[PDB]
Amino acid sequence: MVMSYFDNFIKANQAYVDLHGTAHLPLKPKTRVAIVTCMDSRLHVAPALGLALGDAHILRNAGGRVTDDVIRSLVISEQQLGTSEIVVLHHTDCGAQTFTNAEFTEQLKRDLAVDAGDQDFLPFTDIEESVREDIALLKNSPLIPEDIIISGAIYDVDTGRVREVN
Amino acid sequence: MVMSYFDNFIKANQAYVDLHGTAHLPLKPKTRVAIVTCMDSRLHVAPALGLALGDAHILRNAGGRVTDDVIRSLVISEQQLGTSEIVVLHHTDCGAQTFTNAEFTEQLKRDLAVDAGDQDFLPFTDIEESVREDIALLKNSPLIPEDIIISGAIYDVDTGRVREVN
Ligand SMILES: [Mg+2]
Ligand SMILES: [Mg+2]
Ligand SMILES: [Zn+2]
Ligand SMILES: [Zn+2]
Repeated sequence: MVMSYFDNFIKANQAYVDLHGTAHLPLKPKTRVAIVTCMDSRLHVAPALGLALGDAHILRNAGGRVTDDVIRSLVISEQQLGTSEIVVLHHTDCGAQTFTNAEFTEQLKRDLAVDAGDQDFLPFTDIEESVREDIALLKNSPLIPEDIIISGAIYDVDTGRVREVN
Repeated sequence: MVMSYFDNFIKANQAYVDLHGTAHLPLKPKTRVAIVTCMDSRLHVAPALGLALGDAHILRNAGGRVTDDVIRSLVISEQQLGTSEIVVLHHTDCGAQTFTNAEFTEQLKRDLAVDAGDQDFLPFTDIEESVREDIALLKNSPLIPEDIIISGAIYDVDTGRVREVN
């Protein structure tokens, strides 16, 4: 077997263990916030938002889109883990703006021999509108209560800035 | 006073803008890895694994479980954005250990007056078995090519340590 970047991460983790020492924080996030954002490698959510360890739940998927898994995860965050505020954070230069479902599902048929023509990969073109659509999906879900403040924002991957949309 | 904790994140972000400066990184992660892990507020993935900005996609949900949205997001990460390695990272003291689906269904009747008895919240008991179950869901998906490198691991929230699971 050939080593990969996982082995690099295991080695690098030793330094973090030495800094972290032995210290327990509560399962319930201190700020009562859950953030929904993209997986993008150029977004490190804690320094961008000023999070201390234990401050907020961080949910991440392709595009920061609201899905059944995001709602599942938020109902656990809120009803089991005490959170009561949501931030939907999309970002500039997102991979979701680089394909359409039709073009991507043709590519998958060619490359993987799978027909995913009926599956929605959740692309978008207008970042602000994508944030407003995902906030509406949360507000229309009966699993997300009404006394939950939901904010929308955009992270600029070139500058580090977070700016409100919703 | 501010209206929500989001407003404190916006204020804290000004120091991060000053540090970040203006700098573009590629969409394709430098290490070609996607990490799948839990939303837990006590896991800051970049310092734990030594990631620089731009190094790895980070997918997070409740428990770090493989779902339809995780596969959607990994197919985008791999087939559109060039990753070729996955790390499945669960952790100690996870909220997914604190309920069974029947117990959480009863809690949601109390908390929301909604009946979610048909929905699978994906809890687990044994943490290594939960990593192995998630890796087998990836290996059995025709949407994740057989040549993708997959490893499993557990993060100890009290010590900072990541250890490999086989
Ligand atoms: Mg517009
Ligand atoms: Mg993260
Ligand atoms: Zn993105
Ligand atoms: Zn967890």
